[PDB]
Amino acid sequence: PLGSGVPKEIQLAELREALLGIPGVTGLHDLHVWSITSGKISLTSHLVYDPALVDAEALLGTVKALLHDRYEIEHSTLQLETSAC
Amino acid sequence: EIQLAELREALLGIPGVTGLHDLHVWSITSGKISLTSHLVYDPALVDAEALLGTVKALLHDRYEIEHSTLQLETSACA
Ligand SMILES: [Zn+2]
Ligand SMILES: [Zn+2]
Ligand SMILES: [Zn+2]
Ligand SMILES: [Zn+2]
Ligand SMILES: [Zn+2]
Repeated sequence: PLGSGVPKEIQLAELREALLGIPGVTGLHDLHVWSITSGKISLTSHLVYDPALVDAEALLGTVKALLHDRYEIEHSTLQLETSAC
Repeated sequence: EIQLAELREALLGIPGVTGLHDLHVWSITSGKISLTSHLVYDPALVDAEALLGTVKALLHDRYEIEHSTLQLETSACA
């Protein structure tokens, strides 16, 4: 849903909602989405989660699946934390 | 570039796989690589769904193949 070419801020807005919509996720900041080559899209982000609701390793698996299966993102780096920076 | 001989060995090297035929590997000009194949397996040794998962992982993680169609069968085609 980010399409070919430079991702728009309104497509990133929908990507933010998708990540914030995952059970256990409380927060989201320092989102980076860019294209290195034609087609390939990379993502880095900080994710704030409730450790009482979801396990870190489990949440990481759920986010990787969403980013890969929906957005076709192979190359991602996600910092999971219990409180925002 | 993919070595098909080495790809065949990799698939035949998976525990439970007894046979391999009708292998198709081709590239569209965007670079994306597709694969179709018939895979003969021993149902006493491995579960179909489990084997399918193992083959998809190999094709994705080693060969960067997203687009694949694999026919799992307990005996080879005539
Ligand atoms: Zn940043
Ligand atoms: Zn992939
Ligand atoms: Zn942070
Ligand atoms: Zn054929
Ligand atoms: Zn066959």
